[PDB]
Amino acid sequence: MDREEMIARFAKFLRLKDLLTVTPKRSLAIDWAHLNSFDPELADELLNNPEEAIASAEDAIQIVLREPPLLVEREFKVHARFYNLPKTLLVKELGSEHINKLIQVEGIITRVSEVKPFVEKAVFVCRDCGNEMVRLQRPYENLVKPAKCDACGSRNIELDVDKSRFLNFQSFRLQDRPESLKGGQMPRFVDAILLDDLVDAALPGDRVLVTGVLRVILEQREKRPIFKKILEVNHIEQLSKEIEELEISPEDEQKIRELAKRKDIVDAIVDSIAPAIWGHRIVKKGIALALFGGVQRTLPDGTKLRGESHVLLVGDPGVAKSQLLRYVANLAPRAIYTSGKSSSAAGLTAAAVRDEFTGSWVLEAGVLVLADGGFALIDEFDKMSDRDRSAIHEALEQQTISISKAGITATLNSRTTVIAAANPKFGRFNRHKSLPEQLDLPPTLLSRFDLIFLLLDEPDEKVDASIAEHILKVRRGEAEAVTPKIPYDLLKKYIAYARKNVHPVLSREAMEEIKRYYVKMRKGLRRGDEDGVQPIPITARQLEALIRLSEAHARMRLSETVTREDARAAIEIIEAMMKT
Amino acid sequence: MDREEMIARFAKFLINRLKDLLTVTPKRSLAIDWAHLNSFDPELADELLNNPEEAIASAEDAIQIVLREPPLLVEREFKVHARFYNLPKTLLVKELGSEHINKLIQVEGIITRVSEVKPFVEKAVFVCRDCGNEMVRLQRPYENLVKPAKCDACGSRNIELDVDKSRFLNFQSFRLQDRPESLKGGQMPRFVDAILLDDLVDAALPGDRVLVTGVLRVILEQREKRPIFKKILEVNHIEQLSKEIEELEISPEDEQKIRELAKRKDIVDAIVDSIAPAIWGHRIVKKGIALALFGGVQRTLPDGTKLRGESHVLLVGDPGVAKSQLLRYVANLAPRAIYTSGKSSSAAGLTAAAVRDEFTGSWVLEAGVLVLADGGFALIDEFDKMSDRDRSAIHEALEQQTISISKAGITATLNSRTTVIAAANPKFGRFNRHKSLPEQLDLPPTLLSRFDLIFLLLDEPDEKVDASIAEHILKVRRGEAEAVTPKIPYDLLKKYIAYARKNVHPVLSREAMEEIKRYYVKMRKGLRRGDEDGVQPIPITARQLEALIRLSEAHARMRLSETVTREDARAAIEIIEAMMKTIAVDEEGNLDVSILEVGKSSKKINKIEKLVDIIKSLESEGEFGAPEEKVIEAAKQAGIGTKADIEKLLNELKSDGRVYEPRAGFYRVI
Repeated sequence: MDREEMIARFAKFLRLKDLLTVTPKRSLAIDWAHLNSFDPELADELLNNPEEAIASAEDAIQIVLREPPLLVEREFKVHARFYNLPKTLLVKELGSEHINKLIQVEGIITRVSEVKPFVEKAVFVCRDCGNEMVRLQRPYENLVKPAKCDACGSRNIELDVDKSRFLNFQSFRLQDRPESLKGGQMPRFVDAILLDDLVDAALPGDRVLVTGVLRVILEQREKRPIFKKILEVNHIEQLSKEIEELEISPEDEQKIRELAKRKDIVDAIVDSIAPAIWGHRIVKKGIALALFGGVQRTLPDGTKLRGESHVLLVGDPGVAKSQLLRYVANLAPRAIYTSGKSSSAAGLTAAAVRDEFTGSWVLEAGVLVLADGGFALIDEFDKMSDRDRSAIHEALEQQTISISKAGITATLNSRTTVIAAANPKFGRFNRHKSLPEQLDLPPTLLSRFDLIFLLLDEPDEKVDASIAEHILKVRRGEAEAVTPKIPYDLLKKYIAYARKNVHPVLSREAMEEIKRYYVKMRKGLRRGDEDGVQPIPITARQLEALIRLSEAHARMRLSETVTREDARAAIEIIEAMMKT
Repeated sequence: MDREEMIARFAKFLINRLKDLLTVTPKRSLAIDWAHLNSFDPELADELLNNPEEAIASAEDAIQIVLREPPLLVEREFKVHARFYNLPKTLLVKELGSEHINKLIQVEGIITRVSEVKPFVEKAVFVCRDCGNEMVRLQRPYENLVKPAKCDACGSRNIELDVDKSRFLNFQSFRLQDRPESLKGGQMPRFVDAILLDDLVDAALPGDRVLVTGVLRVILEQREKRPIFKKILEVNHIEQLSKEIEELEISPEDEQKIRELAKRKDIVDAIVDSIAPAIWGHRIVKKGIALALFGGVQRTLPDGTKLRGESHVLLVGDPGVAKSQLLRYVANLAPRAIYTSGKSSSAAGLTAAAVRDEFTGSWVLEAGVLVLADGGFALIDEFDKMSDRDRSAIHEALEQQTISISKAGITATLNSRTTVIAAANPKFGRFNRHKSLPEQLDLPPTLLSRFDLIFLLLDEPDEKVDASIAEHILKVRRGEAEAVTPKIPYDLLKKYIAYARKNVHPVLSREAMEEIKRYYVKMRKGLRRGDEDGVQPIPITARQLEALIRLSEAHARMRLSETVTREDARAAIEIIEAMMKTIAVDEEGNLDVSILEVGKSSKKINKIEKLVDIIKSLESEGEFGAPEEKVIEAAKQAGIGTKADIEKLLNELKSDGRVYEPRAGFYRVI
């Protein structure tokens, strides 16, 4: 417990190879498993007494930096970071028992603050006498002012910024991942604070594995409710992909046996949606190709390929905007239900907020930024925010949201295949009017969507009958109309596993079938469709929507190669987006 | 009392109760019972109720003395729930008084507010740097700034607190209100704020009935001052038994209800008994509200699939003196109902919202009438009168069965499952058949299509047929059977609703499903036509087909759970056909007026008016482009509308935001 000898016990341990390559850097990542082999009581003292043990670990770096084998320039700016800990907490695992204890909480960053300076050493001088007082203010403490002078006792003791040392400060809200943790309970957020060497280490909207010490802030008058769970961050690093992705290792032998059946294409379509719908089969294929997205390969020399197929499901509010966005959100991973109009200031994209405890322009990440690899099935896309409309074009052509706001100039990567759907602005639209003019969406925005399906309550005889027969039998509870072929938990593991391992590559026979379709759609039908200023039916951007659906149909097969019949399945669904 | 007297008595009785608590050290509680302690010593059970301040603390030390013995020296389970789960008397919020202060009592009710889990500062030590005086000052939850002015050794003023030396426990503030199920008519519910502590916080959210037990404390009253009205109930034992105290009830009249249900006209007898016989003039309109008192079948399915069976009846365009307001007081016979208007006189409103509290500075989440009345009904006297913030959450509360409150930052998403039988007065003094339901109401058109049944009552204008039947059944009704003639009582009919909603679960047959499928497909072709440059209006939408099965499942609940529901499916579709004969019947069964503010012919004529406006919107023939005098001649010649009809559509485009007007005589498209 004595810190005069604790630096000597740390000298036997000092993680030594990491210090030689990070001696220009300002942080030393020390693994606790290396410390657990040397002394298990010392590694347990990090979690029990985190205030003084890290300070002795900060001291012991400077001892081996001034050692006769390892003498360097004396650098007191050495952060004693500890990445690994033998316990990882949960959404609501933070409590009063972990106050002043080194804990590890995983989550996502929802809100962040701007780059602000903090008064670490708060030098206070007086106006009447001039007492050169010094007081080190902690970053985990509330903003405090000294009452009287130590010499005469006056109210003129103020903080001068010339003789006061500063330290880089940033605060971020650690609202953890809502992946049905703690039984699907309401997520609780614990705001953290970043240090000088840990500032700008992570953007709002990434999966982060961050440790820290939970401390309290006096805020109110009552002793029980004056507490702010502020996590003094010791080390921040990205979350590993193994905890992020789903464990499909019990579901590995079932999905390979599904490739033995020749009906694997039709199996992952009627089970991706509920069987109680019994309608929009070509749109059921469109939502199935949207989940199994194309390959997100990186083109060389600084470029990227879009492997996301955004399906526009706009149409009549009677059939569309009804249960098509809810069954997919429970099946697809990282899918968050969001409406176009919301009480949140962010909404769809990442909209900045000016209100803080400091007052700087904070950045609140939207649902498209919190869905890295997810599916933001946006409902009511017509009544979107006007501030979100300036950044919704960049999120669908680059999967990035550049906010360019005050204090935060870094972009926010979306990486979210959105399935948007909207009411018409006029109501009860038809094909007699043009499609992108009669909606709230601009015509340049509807070209970003790869598939535009139309849904309407048609008065046809069999279409009214097939809904009337199927909605009545699903109320009675027959298994032929309710139970799908494959279980919903099996298909939910089939989506996350197919995107990780297998990747469709182009073949020679598959590209030849696209040559016969492209030249046929614009030999005379090009001149017939346009009037000189009218847009072209199929362009080079429309070809990117076709080869994405070609790899989407092969991802359901997981055969790793595309064929002529596989590309032919992508032909008829592209033609359905043009005709309807 | 003595110190070791209650410690030796509690250690003799309690052992097997501490052996199960030793297996789970993080629980640190025990499910004590009043009947178990009174069987060993009756004086020990009465001593804890009269003084729970220090007797329960010595009893918690008695469990620690059993854990610190020579044979059993396990240093676990220091804290224990000394408050027993079973109690001899269970007090209520309405029967609460000042005679039970500083004592152990059990309060039953529902939770309305819930604060965030924050750390509570307890046993705050204070050590100075210049003097170094070791002294601890106990701080309570209601106390504020409990610190000395100077040290006891040298009188130092720079005293610092030690967070590591002090104890930090969990804290949560909750408000317990009266339950609306046991609350009868003409009752004012009182609210009482409680405090949740470590190993008891985050027990229940707002919108559900939860039981509370513990010591009832009060704020400190200084000398020569006014009496402090602040009272805090320190809940210690965490138990959920308030649902079995109110909802779980034995019905001995179920054997007599089998004789009444075996006869004929049982559905018509319950409709005449649940409504006042003085209010007359509507039979099929009152039958829809009587069928809405019994719910349907709500079963779970895979992948989050569910179907609500709560039919919401909403009436708009009613008269000034309407019998539906008097029937709204008779609509409270259903269980778990709350008779409150749309203006809830609070910051939360009908839905759940975050309201600032003055007792606790932390942010809490309140619950409205749509959350606290889950599993029952919620009658609204003024459905049109509502806040704009409450209207943004009403579209998801009645559709997704959840309030989805996420503005507080915690994203609680309280459940909103209440069969709302509401009514809304019109904005004008009189109602007309020319105006639609969305134009004659302040609410949006999305809330009108969600209602399964929509009725509109109106009397006859001529006094030869109206006044000869109105005052004839009301003048002789004074002191006679014409005002009230219930064959069964209101409390007897409410007892049969609990046995049918919880135990009875009917299902329709294939012949009953064929009656609803053929009738929906026959009317779809009777009103089908071809719309020029537009879409034809559908007679019955697919969302309305799910409400036709909800009216069939409600009538099957009173049919003694018959498998062949063909007898009740005919009256269920006929009740929806009577609502569709007047409402959503603009062009020919046009359901576009229910799903949207503009109808099918109202949007086709506006699209025909757009052809006469966008053809010259850029060419400024008059004061601006598309002049109103030129567009009226273009619309009258093309058959869009007359001069008075285009003037009603010119101002409708300015209100909806389609076409504005810079000056008089010129209307430009926005």
